[PDB]
Amino acid sequence: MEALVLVGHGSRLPYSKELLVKLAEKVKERNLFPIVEIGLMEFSEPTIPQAVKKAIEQGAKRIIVVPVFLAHGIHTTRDIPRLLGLIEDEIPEDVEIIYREPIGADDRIVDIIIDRAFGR
Amino acid sequence: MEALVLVGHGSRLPYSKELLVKLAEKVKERNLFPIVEIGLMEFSEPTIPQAVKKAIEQGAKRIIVVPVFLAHGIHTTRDIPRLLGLIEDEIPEDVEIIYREPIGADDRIVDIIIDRAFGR
Ligand code: NI
Ligand code: NI
Repeated sequence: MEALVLVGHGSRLPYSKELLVKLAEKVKERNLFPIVEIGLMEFSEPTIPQAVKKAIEQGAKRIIVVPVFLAHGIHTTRDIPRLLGLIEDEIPEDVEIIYREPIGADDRIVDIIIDRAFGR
Repeated sequence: MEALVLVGHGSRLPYSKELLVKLAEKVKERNLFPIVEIGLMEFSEPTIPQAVKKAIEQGAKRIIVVPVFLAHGIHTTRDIPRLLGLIEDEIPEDVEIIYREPIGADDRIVDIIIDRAFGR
């Protein structure tokens, strides 16, 4: 009855969708969620509305939307909550959208940065 | 002799620079680097050229540039390597720039995503 929907920026290059895809597969490997979908905000399919619809059609009533972004910006504060109809201007009927928080300045990010700095 | 320069997208909102700042402070807390600076690609100061110059002025000869981005895109593949003069068409002379890789689909990111999914 819960779905994880991972949402990404999307690009004209393919690396953004590749990332969402690898992440979704990695969370699928962890067996924690009934349903797991990805959506991209601009330029790529699936789109965020499509991903949400797909999760409802598989029978989820609680949709957990996690924005896979480092920081808040225009997309996480306006565009995405719009697309999800959480803010005025698709149609869910009797499900609840749970819009989570971006990655932010997590200690794990600093771990990744130090590794990356040393080429690991 | 080595500097870490963390580079971010930058935004018209403040959250992007806030993130770089928190990250830089967190890597400062770990005492691993002689010198640590941040740069933002668009809309914010310091800029990437400024951050690089600032690191040279403090006496670094090896500048480690880490792009704090989830995925490769136009900025990490063209704009940033341009700004750093790694790519034809930004005044080092006897120092070397070491341009690292973005975060990518790291297992740590999946940890953060699951936490974020549960509102932690
Ligand atoms: Ni954008
Ligand atoms: Ni951009």
